[PDB]
Amino acid sequence: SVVIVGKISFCPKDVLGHGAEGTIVYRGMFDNRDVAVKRILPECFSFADREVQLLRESDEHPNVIRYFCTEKDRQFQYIAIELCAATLQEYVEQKDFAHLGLEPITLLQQTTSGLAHLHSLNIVHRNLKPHNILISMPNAHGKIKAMISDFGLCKKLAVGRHSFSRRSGVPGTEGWIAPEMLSEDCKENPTYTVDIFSAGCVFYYVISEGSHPFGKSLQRQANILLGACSLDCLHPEKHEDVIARELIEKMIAMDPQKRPSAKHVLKHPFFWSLEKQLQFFQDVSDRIEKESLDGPIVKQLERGGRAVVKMDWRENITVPLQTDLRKFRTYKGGSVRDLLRAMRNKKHHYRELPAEVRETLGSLPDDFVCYFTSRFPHLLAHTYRAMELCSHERLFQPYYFHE
Ligand SMILES: O=S(=O)(Cc1ccccc1)Nc1c(F)cc(Oc2ncccc2-c2ccnc(N[C@@H]3CNC[C@@H](F)C3)n2)c(F)c1F
Repeated sequence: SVVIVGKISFCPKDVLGHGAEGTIVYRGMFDNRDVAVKRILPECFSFADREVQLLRESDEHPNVIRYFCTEKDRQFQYIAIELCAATLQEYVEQKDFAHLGLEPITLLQQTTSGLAHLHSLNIVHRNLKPHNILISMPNAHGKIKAMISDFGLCKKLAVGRHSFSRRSGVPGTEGWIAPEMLSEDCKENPTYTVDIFSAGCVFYYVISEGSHPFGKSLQRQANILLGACSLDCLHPEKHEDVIARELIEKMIAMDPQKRPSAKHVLKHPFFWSLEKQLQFFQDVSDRIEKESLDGPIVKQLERGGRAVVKMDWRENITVPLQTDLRKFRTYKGGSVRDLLRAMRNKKHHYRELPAEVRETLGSLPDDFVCYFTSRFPHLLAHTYRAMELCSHERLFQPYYFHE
């Protein structure tokens, strides 16, 4: 019943899954650890050593599946990796999100961290999808993490090239392949941003709890060539969906040059805590406090500002807050900058507002910054884009990725 091949033992009755072409995965043991064990044809009929070596160079990162050993003795080779709780697919399909909190977001973050590690090593993955993202068993503190796996299509690029030929292997998995991998008329070679495209689809798949930007399975790939995507799950007037839409629409752009790099994605407010959101608002208002209203920065900030502040943002805050501004008023209700100014001031003087004002805002910082983003769902997304003019400044390094 149990099979043994060196330090690797496994029972063939416990099949965890498949890969393709006689690829099979069993539950097993190596050393004294719980592993999953993928069985692959020998190197004669696999040509998998180059890609196992890439797994070797990458697996140090916590969000790249840890790889333990391979053994060759039999007809086959056996690759032992860390035994995991679920694929991301199973997680999205089988698990009640009501009770999970920010956990799905952090799995997206951890996946992006792992992908940024790969790209930093000049490795492109080329086959990212929920089935390929593993979820760890709980650690001693009951925490879990996502890990990139499945290196069968990974390529290391030479140091002078930032692209590879698209005729250079299987395109990937239907439904998750960047359009430049398949499109007929395409004068530009694929790059790292095929992973960002696939990642963008995974993001929506998670936060939509199982839907896909380009439709149901049978039209996905076709809609990808046509660029007919849809993010229906993202309400256009909820702060969190607004922020998520703004990132995902960039990750899945038809133009690969418009897609954010993984390090940019890691910086996006999609991943910011409330505390970090409020701190961004404060740093912005400090930055522009003595900027000319005619200057580039403020001008950029105010374009389209009326929709963001809802014409008169003073008629869109609770009354106890309205009366606290009038004490020393003079606030323009159409100015984004003056909305941020008010926020900065009430934050800075928070330990002094009247009780009813402190209670209408909520606790500093979590409830406080939600008082505003919930009332002006476009404010942060608007401010993030406008303030890219200062992304090169030491002040704004926590918020943007720059060289
Ligand atoms: O990175 S590789 O491609 C390195 C490589 C590079 C080039 C050529 C070949 C290999 N190897 C590589 C890989 F992708 C995936 C592997 O495993 C799997 N495959 C398919 C489906 C699931 C798993 C798996 C893995 C770990 N835990 C669990 N737990 C279960 C999850 N769901 C419910 C419960 F069943 C518990 N399921 C695997 F074992 C590998 F070795």
